[PDB]
Amino acid sequence: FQGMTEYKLVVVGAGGVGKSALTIQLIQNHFVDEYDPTIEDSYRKQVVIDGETCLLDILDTAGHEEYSAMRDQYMRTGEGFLCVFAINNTKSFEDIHHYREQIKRVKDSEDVPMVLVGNKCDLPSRTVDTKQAQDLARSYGIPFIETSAKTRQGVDDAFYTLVREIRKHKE
Ligand SMILES: Nc1nc2c(ncn2[C@@H]2O[C@H](COP(=O)(O)OP(=O)(O)NP(=O)(O)O)[C@@H](O)[C@H]2O)c(=O)[nH]1
Ligand SMILES: CCCN1CCN(C(=O)c2c[nH]cn2)C[C@H](Cc2ccc(-c3ccccc3)cc2)C1=O
Ligand SMILES: [Mg+2]
Repeated sequence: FQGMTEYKLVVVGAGGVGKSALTIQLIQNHFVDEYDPTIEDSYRKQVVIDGETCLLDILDTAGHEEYSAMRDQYMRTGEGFLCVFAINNTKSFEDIHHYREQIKRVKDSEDVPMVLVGNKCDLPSRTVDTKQAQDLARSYGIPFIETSAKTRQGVDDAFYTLVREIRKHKE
C-alpha cells in the first residue's frame, strides 16, 4: 500500500446543463447561481465509498466545443464519465447519444464506465420524463440518477455511483 486509490472522472454534456454547478456543490457545498461558461477546470476531493478511502480527480468540460485534438487527449485519460442533461431541455437529452459516441471513439471501447445524470429536477418546466431517461440508460446498460445542484439531491450519489461502476469494470 503506497496511498489511497485515485479515480479519474470526467463530466460531459451540453452547454448550461449544470456540469460546473454539480461539481462545485460536491467540492464546496455551494450553489453557483451565475452562468460562467467553462473551457476546462480540474478539482480533487478525498471521500470514503463502500469503506474504501479514495481520491476523486474531477475534470469539468466545455459544453460548446468544435472538434479539438486537445479535448480528445484529456478524455482519453478519463476512467469514467458523468453524461449530464437538464430535465427541462429536450435537446440536451438528444445530445447524450453524441457524448456517448465521442467517449467510445476516444477510448476505443464499447464498455466504458458511465452514469446518465438528469439535472435541474427542482424546476417546474420538465420536458424529459423519468421513464424515458431510465429506458435510455437501460439500453446502454448504465445507471440513471436524477439530481439538483440547487437542492443537492443526488449529487453525492452521482459521483459515488460512477466510482462503483469503475470498480466493477476493473475487477
Ligand atoms: N434551478 C437549477 N439551476 C441550475 C441547476 N444546475 C445548474 N443551474 C443553473 O444553470 C446555469 C448553468 O449552470 P452551469 O453549471 O454553469 O452549466 P455548465 O453545464 O457548467 N455550462 P458550460 O458547459 O458552458 O460550462 C447557472 O445559472 C446555474 O445556476 C439545478 O440543479 N437547478
Ligand atoms: C495542481 C494543479 C493541477 N490540478 C488542478 C486542480 N487541483 C488542485 O489541487 C489545485 C489547488 N489549487 C489549484 N489547483 C487538483 C487537480 C487534480 C486532477 C483532477 C483531474 C484529473 C483528470 C481527470 C480526468 C481526466 C484527466 C485528468 C487529474 C488531476 C490538479 O491536479
Ligand atoms: Mg461549466
